[PDB]
Amino acid sequence: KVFGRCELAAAMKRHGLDNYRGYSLGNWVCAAKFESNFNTQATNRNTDGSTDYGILQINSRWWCNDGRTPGSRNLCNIPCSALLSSDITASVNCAKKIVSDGNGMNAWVAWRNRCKGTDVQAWIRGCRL
Ligand SMILES: [Cl-]
Ligand SMILES: [Cl-]
Ligand code: NA
Repeated sequence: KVFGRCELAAAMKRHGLDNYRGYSLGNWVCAAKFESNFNTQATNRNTDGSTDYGILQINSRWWCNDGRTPGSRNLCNIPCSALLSSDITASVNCAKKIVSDGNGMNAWVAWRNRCKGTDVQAWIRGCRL
């Protein structure tokens, strides 16, 4: 599923990501935008042989199991494939865990480089929320 921008914002809010750990909805939307361009099926292989999955590019290195990342953890306790569904519940629950781990949204490099300190509100502009 490729979400629309306001469509995703509402899905994220519905799943209680808005202001989760103090991050406004616009941050989460910006993060989704630059991580997967809102596409729930996005996968990208990392140089270390791990793979990032889904709307938030959750990394098999720590967070999910894909069965091909030697020596990795599955800290969200899910198949990385669940991170690729139309329904974003699993991506949301697992992102909540990532974003609590100590570093806030800096765990997402696209957020740090492209969202952090920008006009993140604009991502939810015009949305019926
Ligand atoms: Cl593995
Ligand atoms: Cl923080
Ligand atoms: Na893993």
